[PDB]
Amino acid sequence: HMTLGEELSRRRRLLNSITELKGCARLFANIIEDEISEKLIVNYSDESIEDMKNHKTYKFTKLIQNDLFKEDLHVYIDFCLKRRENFNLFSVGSSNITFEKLLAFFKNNYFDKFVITLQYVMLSDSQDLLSNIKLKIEESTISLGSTLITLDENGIGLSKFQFFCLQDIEPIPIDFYFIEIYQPSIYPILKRSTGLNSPLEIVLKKIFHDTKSAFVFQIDHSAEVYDILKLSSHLSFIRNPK
Repeated sequence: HMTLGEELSRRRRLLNSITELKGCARLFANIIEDEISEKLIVNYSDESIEDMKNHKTYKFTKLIQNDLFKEDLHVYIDFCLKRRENFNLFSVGSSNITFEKLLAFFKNNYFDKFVITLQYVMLSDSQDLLSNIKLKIEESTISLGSTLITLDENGIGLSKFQFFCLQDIEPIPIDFYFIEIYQPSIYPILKRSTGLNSPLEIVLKKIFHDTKSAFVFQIDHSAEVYDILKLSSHLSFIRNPK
């Protein structure tokens, strides 16, 4: 001990931890400039969007050009896994966009590094999508009483991935929640939950509290594009856990 690259990594890790503590949710504007409107003027220099038809200036963590996981999101996914911190990824779109790609992404990039559990429910304001659903809110985590598999084998999509590290004496696994929100109907419940009543609000509130958040927003030629942009501004305030 120790090499420069080892000394440098110690360095970045510490930078990164300091950075996270006082940080917020990561926002990824997935752009379809091909189908996007002149009502929305984009900027890559500031990583920003304007809504000429609303006067707003939406700032994002990063803006993407036009398979997402291999190309753009892999950095965030690998980041969280290496730091062994529970995290999530919301796919908010107006129409249905990913999941099959996400599985393939995992199946071929972390297979030799982790054993990966999957549970996958549909949750309405509830069907087990893997049946050949119970749900308990625990301090540690949301646990679904859904049927569980290994990868090797008005609602929202909720998939839980548990990552069990191969070369490790760390019993506790890493939780990754992938959430699909395609019905615009669900946008006001997402807004509400950030700041009892609703199984959806109860679950989302729990996710925002005890896991690290990131959202990818689809910018289609959709009717509810402005409502997605506006939503991203509410969620921008989602602070990371501690």
